[PDB]
Parts: sequence; structure tokens; C-alpha cells
Amino acid sequence: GAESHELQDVLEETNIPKRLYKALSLLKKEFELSKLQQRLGREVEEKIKQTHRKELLQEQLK
Amino acid sequence: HLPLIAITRNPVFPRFIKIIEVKNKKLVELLRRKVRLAQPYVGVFLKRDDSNESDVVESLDEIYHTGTFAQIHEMQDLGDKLRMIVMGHRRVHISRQLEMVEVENVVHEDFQVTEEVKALTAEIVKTIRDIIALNPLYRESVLQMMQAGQRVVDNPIYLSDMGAALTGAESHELQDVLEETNIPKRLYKALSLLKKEFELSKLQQRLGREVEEKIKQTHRKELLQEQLKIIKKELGLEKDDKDAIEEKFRERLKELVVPKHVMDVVDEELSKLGLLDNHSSEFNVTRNYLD
Amino acid sequence: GAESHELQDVLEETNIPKRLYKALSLLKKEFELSKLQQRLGREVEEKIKQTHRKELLQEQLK
Amino acid sequence: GAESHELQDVLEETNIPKRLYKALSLLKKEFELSKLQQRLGREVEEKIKQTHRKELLQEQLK
Amino acid sequence: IIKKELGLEKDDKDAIEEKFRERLKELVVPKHVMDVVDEELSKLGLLDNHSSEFNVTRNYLD
Repeated sequence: GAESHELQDVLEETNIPKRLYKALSLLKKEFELSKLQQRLGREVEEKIKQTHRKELLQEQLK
Repeated sequence: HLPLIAITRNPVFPRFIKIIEVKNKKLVELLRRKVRLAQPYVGVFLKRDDSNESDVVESLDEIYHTGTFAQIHEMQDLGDKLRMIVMGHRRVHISRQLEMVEVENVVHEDFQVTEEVKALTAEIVKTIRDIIALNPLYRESVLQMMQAGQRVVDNPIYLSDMGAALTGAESHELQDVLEETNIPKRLYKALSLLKKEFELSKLQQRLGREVEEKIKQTHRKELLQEQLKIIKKELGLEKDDKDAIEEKFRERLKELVVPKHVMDVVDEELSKLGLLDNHSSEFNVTRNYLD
Repeated sequence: GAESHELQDVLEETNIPKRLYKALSLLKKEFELSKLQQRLGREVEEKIKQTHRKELLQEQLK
Repeated sequence: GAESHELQDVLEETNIPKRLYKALSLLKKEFELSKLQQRLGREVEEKIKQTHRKELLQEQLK
Repeated sequence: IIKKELGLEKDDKDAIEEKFRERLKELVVPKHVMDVVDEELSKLGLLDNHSSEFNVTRNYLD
């Protein structure tokens, strides 16, 4: 998912190790972004489950 | 030679136990008269369009000439005084119910070569299984008890009739099926009617499930909004109560040399405001009073 | 969807062209039967479709 | 799940049948509490599911 | 990430929030009604499209 600028920079690289390492670093960056979004989503989803659960717990107390 | 039984919206599918409960107590006399008979029996017929109780006792042509003679089983009378048990045993078609003469004109003609005749039975049972799975109407134990491979099906016509009984088609469709004399015609009509009934039933169920799907989609869009809104609550809302209505009015009243009764009244009003949801009209009235 | 007797008759044929022609004839017969059944089904579905859409609207109302 | 006091009381008992009966009674007590908890939980979950279905049926009422 | 998230959910209501904001753009308008409209649009976004109270709020906004 790296921007087109990153792809252009990868193209600028000449040596095979350089270009492949930059592509691998970009892939790791993609994982970092995806995992950040996933962690935020899962944390907020546990909290929203708990928020609905709180009305359910007031219902249990009821 | 007995008076026609008042079906009163109680269809009796072939080889299917059904219960008839007519409010009128006149049939009670008829039922009690036949108790003395060594072999009690009850006549089963089907009503035509535009059901009318008065026409039943006025004209006998309303009831279809078709009928299903069967033996009475037993009397229960649990809640009401009439709980007739009607079963499909022997179909009959009276030439003229006006004139009682009857004949067992049951037609079950079949071809000598029987290799593909039962092939359609496999498709019929598969369709019935699909319908009951997607449109559950009765328990599955009946299907297990009556399996086409068991070879115990000595009456394929009756099996087809029971399978088509699951159809939710109007009684007019059943009458049209009965009018058919050729076996292929009736079988084809039965399966097509079954598919139509399933379509209607699935429509009714689909609306109910679709409401849940929209609610889930709304909650899911709101859930993604809640994820970004939690990040904002840390960041954008700043988890800071200052600049809010509560704190805004607190700072507004901060610089005034204020009595104490007003302070307790304002504390009560702020407690309500926090308890009160923002959208509610009571919340707006409370906000205006606080202003 | 031919009968088991039809399959036995096909097996009875020895020459490859003869069995191929018999299989093609069986396919033609089965296709003709299926087409006739489908056309009859379409005609009957149209006849039932003569039921006015007012009936469908009344069903939705109910 | 019996408290340590119950375990001490069981230890005080010397007759094997007495301690066996006390252990069975403690097991029955825990079973009763757990069954009550499970029944209440399922009842509340059914009530919340019925509340969601009641919202659906209120839309249908609209 | 913050600004992309804000952009994705920028509109309180679909095809309504932006329309009313652009309608207000040409207006040299007092601050009081701006804050009132901001609160009303926040509530609008919080509410769902087909609510009767949402309908009354929409009519008031119009």
C-alpha cells in the first residue's frame, strides 16, 4: 500500500539487494499500518462489547 | 346418505390427520347418532370459493363433488364439544351430489415399464427436503420414517399427495390438482405449486431477517465511526470536560458572588443534565433553564 | 437421463461410430423431452401469471 | 469451590463416610450455584435477543 | 490517520450535511445559529436516517 512515491524510489534503486530490501521494508511498513488499524479496531470492539454488556449487566441486576 | 360436513376452513390433505371444530352444535346430534353404528364414519369434502355458512345449509352445490371417505377414530372433546378427527383414507368423486349413489372411481393408471417413473420421485423428495430445510413446517422424523429406499412405499400416489400437502397453495390449487386425472399432469402441477408457495414464504421470512441485516450494517458503520471517535476521544475531544455545557456554565457562574440555594439548585440541574440525554426535549428545557 | 435399458442398448453396440451415434440420438431425445417439459412449464407459468397482480398486492397487504 | 472453612471442617471429620458425604454436599452446593448462574445468564441472553427481535417487530409495526 | 478518519466520516448526514454547509457558505451569518446548527448536525449524525425525531430535526434544519 505504499504511495507511488515509494514505488518510484524503489525503481530508482539499481542494485538488486537495494531494491529488494526497500520493497521488503515497504512490506513491513504495510504490516505496521494494517496491524495498527487492526489493533485499534479490536480494542474499540472489545470496549463496545463491554458497553453493550453494561446495559446487559444492568438487565441482569434487574 | 348423510348431511354434508361443514369443513369451515379445515382442509384435509390426503393421508394427513386433521381436526375439524365447528362452532355450531347441530353436528353434535349427527355425531351422536352414528355412535351406535358398528363402523362409524365421517365424510370429508372441500368447499368452493366465497365460503358462506348460510349457503352450506341452503344449497349443497357449494361443497365440491370430490370427497375423502374415512373412518372415525375416537372422541376427545378437550376444550370444545366438537373435535372431529378426519383422515384421508379413500378418495371419491360423486357424479352428481344433487341426486346417495357413490363409486370408488380411483384412477391410478401406470405404465408397464417402471424404470423412470420413480426417477421423478427422487427429484420430488429432494425438492421436499429443500423446502422443509429452507422453510421448516413439520418435524423431520416423518421423512426418516418414510424413506424412498426403504421400499415400504406401497402407495406412491399417497406419498406424492402427502409431499404436496406441505405446500401452502390455496385450496383452489389443490382442487385444480385433484381435477387432473393423468399421473404426470398432477405430479408436475404439485411440484410447481410447491415452488411457488416456498417463494411466498421465503419473502415473508426475508423481510424479517433483512431488518436485522440493516440494523447490523448501521451498527457497523457506527462502530467504525466509534473506532475513529475513540481515537478522537483521546485526541479530538481531548477527554476534557472544559468548554462543555457543564464546565462552560460553571465558569460563567465562577466570577459571580453567588448565594448557596442557587448553587445547590445548579448542582441538581447539572446532575440532571449529565443524566439527561442530549437529544431529549427535557434536556433542551433543562439547558434553557440553566442558561 | 436415459433409462438403464437405454444404457444397456448403448453398451450392446460394438462399433465406435455406432455407439457414438446411438449416444447422440439418446441425447437428442432427452433434450427434446426436456425442452417440451420446459415449454409446457413456461406455458402453465404464464397461465398462472394471468392471475392479476392485484392478487400479489393483496397478499402483500395481508 | 467451597471455602477453606468447609475444607477445614471436612478435614476435622474422621469417619470416611462422613467426609465423603460432606464432599458430596459441597459438590451439590457448587452445582446448585453454577446451575443458577447458567440459567440466569441464558434467561438474560434470551431476554436481550427478544428485545432486539422486539425492535425488529416494532419496525414491522411501523 | 486522524485526518483521513475525519475525512471518511466528515459528513454527519449523506448528501445533506454538505449541502446545508454549502448553502450556509454564502451566508454572512451570526455565530449563535452556527453553534446551534453544529450541535444539531452532530445530533443528526448521531441519529439514524429514518427516525421520526430525525425527520423533525431535518425539517427544522431545512
